Amino acid sequence: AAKDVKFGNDARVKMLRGVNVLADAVKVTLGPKGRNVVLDKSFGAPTITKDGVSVAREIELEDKFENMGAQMVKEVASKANDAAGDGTTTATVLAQAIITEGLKAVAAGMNPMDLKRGIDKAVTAAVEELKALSVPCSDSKAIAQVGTISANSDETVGKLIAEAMDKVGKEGVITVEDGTGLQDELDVVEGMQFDRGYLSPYFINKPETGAVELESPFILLADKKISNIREMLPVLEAVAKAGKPLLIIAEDVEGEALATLVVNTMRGIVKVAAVKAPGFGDRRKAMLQDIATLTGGTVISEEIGMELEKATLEDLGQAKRVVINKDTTTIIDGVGEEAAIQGRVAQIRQQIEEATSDYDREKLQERVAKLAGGVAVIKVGAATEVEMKEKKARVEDALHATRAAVEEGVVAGGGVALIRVASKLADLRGQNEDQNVGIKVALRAMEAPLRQIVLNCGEEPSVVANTVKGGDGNYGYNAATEEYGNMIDMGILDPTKVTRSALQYAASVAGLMITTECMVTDLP
Amino acid sequence: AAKDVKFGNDARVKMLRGVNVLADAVKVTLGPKGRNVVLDKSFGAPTITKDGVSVAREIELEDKFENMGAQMVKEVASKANDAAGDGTTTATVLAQAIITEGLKAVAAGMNPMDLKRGIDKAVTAAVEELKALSVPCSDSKAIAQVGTISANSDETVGKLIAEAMDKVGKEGVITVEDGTGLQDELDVVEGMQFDRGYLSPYFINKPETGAVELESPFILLADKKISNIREMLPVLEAVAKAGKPLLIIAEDVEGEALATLVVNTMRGIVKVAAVKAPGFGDRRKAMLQDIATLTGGTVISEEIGMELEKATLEDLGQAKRVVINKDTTTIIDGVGEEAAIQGRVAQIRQQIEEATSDYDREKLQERVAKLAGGVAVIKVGAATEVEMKEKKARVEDALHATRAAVEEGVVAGGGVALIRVASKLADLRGQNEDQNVGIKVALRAMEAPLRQIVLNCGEEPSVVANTVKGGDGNYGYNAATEEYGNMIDMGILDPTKVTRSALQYAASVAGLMITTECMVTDLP
Amino acid sequence: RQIVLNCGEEPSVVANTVKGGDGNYGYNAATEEYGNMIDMGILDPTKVTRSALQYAASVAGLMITTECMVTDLP
Ligand SMILES: Nc1ncnc2c1ncn2[C@@H]1O[C@H](COP(=O)(O)OP(=O)(O)O)[C@@H](O)[C@H]1O
Ligand SMILES: Nc1ncnc2c1ncn2[C@@H]1O[C@H](COP(=O)(O)OP(=O)(O)O)[C@@H](O)[C@H]1O
Ligand SMILES: [Mg+2]
Ligand SMILES: [Mg+2]
Repeated sequence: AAKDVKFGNDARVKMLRGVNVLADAVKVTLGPKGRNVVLDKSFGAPTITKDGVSVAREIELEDKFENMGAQMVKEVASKANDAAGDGTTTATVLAQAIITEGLKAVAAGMNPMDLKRGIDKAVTAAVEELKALSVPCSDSKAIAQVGTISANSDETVGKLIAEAMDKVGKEGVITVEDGTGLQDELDVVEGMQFDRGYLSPYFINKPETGAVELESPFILLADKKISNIREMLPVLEAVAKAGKPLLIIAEDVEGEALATLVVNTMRGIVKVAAVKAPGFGDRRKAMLQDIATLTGGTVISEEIGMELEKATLEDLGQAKRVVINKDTTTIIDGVGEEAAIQGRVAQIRQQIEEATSDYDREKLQERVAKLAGGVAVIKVGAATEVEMKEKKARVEDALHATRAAVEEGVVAGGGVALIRVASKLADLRGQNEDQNVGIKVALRAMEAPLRQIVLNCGEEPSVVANTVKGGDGNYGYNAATEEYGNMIDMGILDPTKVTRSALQYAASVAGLMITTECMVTDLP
Repeated sequence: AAKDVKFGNDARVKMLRGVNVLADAVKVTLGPKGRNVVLDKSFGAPTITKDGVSVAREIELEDKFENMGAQMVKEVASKANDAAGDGTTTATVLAQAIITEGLKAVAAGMNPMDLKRGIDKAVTAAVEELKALSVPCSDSKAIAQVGTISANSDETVGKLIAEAMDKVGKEGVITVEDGTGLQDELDVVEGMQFDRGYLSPYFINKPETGAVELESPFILLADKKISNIREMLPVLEAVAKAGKPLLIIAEDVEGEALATLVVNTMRGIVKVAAVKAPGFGDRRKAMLQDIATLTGGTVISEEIGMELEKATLEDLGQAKRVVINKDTTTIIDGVGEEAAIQGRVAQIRQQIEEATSDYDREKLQERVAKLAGGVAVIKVGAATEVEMKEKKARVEDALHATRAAVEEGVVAGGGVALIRVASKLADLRGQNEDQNVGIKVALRAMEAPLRQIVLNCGEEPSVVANTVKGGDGNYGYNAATEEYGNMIDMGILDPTKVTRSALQYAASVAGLMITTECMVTDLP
Repeated sequence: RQIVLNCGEEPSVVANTVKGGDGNYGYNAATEEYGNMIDMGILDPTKVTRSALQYAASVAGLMITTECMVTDLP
């Protein structure tokens, strides 16, 4: 359509005004004395949020030129959100500081590209320093402290995650779900569980548990449909003659087959449970091989050329116990050899390192976890749904932070870590004066998260900043108790991944915005 | 679209204005001197309501920022409505009081999050105190008193429910329906009744009752269709030879089968009634097993491998009498063993405790009630439909209150109970001054339901509040007779569930609203 | 109630206490205290109170029974 072009300072002023609008909404949610932002949803009740990425996504400014600036800073919150779950507000606050100070240098006549080169040079140097200050976190105490800080000082959320990471293991996956009651709960399942029910209720040999339990069973894994008992016969003769209970895995079971199985179980000839294969296509086939590796069995398929009629009792895996519900199937403790399990785990794990789809990478993480370790779900307890949504976001942020803390270690929280790295990098210079100004613009911006937390508390940011900078190592301000002290001892610990990610993403988006000469946008 | 962002006090003032608009409409309907609210319906006549949840749902404020506040307080009325049917006005009145007082503390410079932590601490402590003051209600007198208070001082509604709960039993379900006439009626059915009619009118052996009655019959339960008499023959020979009347249950009956049955009954060979199975799918199958457990019979199905042709007279259950209409089927007094009935009831009852769908939980409640106890329907009598709708809402509220009263006991009504708990909790303090202010904001809000009932009466709320607080135990004001006295003796009793639910839901929604810093909403 | 409202206290509680009290018991807004008003020194002439009530009622009566008002056009 018709395009209106604005040039020079006029474009930059409108661009900054939009950045300032989005940043101001995100800024109010920083630190513990930070307040919530309410986002109207067109259908349903308004959502009260303290997560910056949610606030940033919703805000679209009406003015065309101003909106373009707001959309560009929305990228830092989203990118930080994706790479490491928390750090979305710190990233936006750092980005706003670099743009505001950088625009002043452009007004002073500094070459914008030279400033961008200096800001990148300072950003790279700070990342190396943050790696040096990083201290590895593996102890439960540190995991609980990072969880509590990520959940806005919620100790219960921190300890629940520390306990869960305890039981599930490094391979194990922890998940967040809406809770049944006011109280938070943690459910951990070890062994092979998957979300498929009993085919008929007639198999129920524990009607007081509402379920089927089978003691030391053989397990049969079949490709395609079980069309008839006519395929099944020699295996049925063999298993019955041996005497053990049995679990039938197949992609479906036909009426003749299911009805005959019910007649045999009911009248006592063979003790048999029948369940459906999990998911669809290639991942169903893959998970069936993983189930076979766990049981120490063979997958019967047409591709390998295995008739169901030519299977024997050597070709069935085994487990210590199996338990099955109307929704869920679970297997306790395989006969599969541990070395074979680890070879198959190593295969699956190597494909995680190749996983372009993050959504499917999670599904690969579940397959490793079911084979080795356990999957836990955290019930999020709230009186009302509005409280449930904010409750879950805090729990999710804590799980994301705890995972990053194990991966890259921990550094002092409260923005003390960035104040420390800027102090170390003071002499870092650049080829030209404009690069030197760019290095300083980035160094001054690093103080902005600390100042904003203190401003949200109601303390004057300048006085606290100077005291913290004067102090050395982990000396910092506890915003909650409004007292100075050692941050790591006080328990204000934040991951080195979230701190580094926020700096890198903020610098990237900010450097491009300072260089902008003209803005082209559709006519109002 | 374009979003307008308001920050700080400007956002909170607009947010409070919306809360005040919704609350004011709900407030007029509190207590016995409370007046009705009329809600225009776009098609049909306007609805006159005294239930707050209905008024809250309809109100949507035109101003975008104000509407967001109104939508958020609509949650407390709806949530209280769902968990326990009554208490929707008390919840909204408490929520408005906490928000108005809490916003003043935020204006005084109190940390909003610290206030929320204190309000939650006071809310938890009060709930424990309300459990202590709770006195269990099981006597008919108390059940009638809670029913009368819930129906806005309607004694007839209270006694009808006391009598109904009497006959149906704890397992029994009481239901509310539009009444045939000006007078309210109560119909209680014991035994196995279900809503399916006679297949043909030719079976009518009582044409002066318009119906079929069969004395000491065998009952046959079949899966699928009865296709032919060719399946039926050996059972028909056996039953006729034995000589007893018979009731045929199946999912359908084909023309050849139905016509042959009519020929046999008409000409006197066998006395047989035929009826269709209730509902569809799995719950039809489940209810057919429950019917078999009651009759002391066997369900004939393909899954168990039971041919209709291979059934015998040992495989049929029996009842003392059966009676059937054009709409409804009812069975009087089974031959099924009581211990087997209780085992099957225990199975069904255990699945109630697992029931995620509340709608289907009610359907599980009916199945327990048909097997043990009875289902009653209360006819709601009114001259006009407008009066019918308000009449039924009061009857429904009384049934919800009576159910809660048996479950969690009763405490003094009129808001005297909350005044009492606040007085006990006066010393409860918090870690910081802001938490202490938050505890007091909640303690002062607890007086608001008592004050609003008195204000609706036209009495000045302040004077009565002070007299009630000065009095001890159940000393309280009877708003109707405008006289002070013992509330439990006066008969103003309300459930401990409804009182506790109103406090918990109000505190949850209110605490989040006080913390709001900014509001983002679509441009007008 | 207006004397009490202007001083920032609750009109209803003070009005009830004075109403319940006997004779000159009343609330001195200045000292924020209730006492015998004659002793406390808050004395007003009888004519002042009688005249106020009589004149106020007269305007109220004319007010209630006014059936027309004629004014010049804006
Ligand atoms: N009690 C505290 N005292 C000082 N700093 C804190 C405290 N709690 C959290 N912080 C720090 O404030 C920041 C938390 O910001 P937050 O509100 O969680 O959003 P985001 O991390 O996305 O910026 C982190 O740097 C954290 O270490
Ligand atoms: N005659 C009465 N005297 C004093 N309090 C009463 C009387 N009747 C009902 N109440 C109390 O007023 C409240 C009833 O409010 P209601 O109009 O039924 O709507 P809701 O319960 O949803 O707030 C209860 O606390 C009840 O105990
Ligand atoms: Mg965070
Ligand atoms: Mg009510």
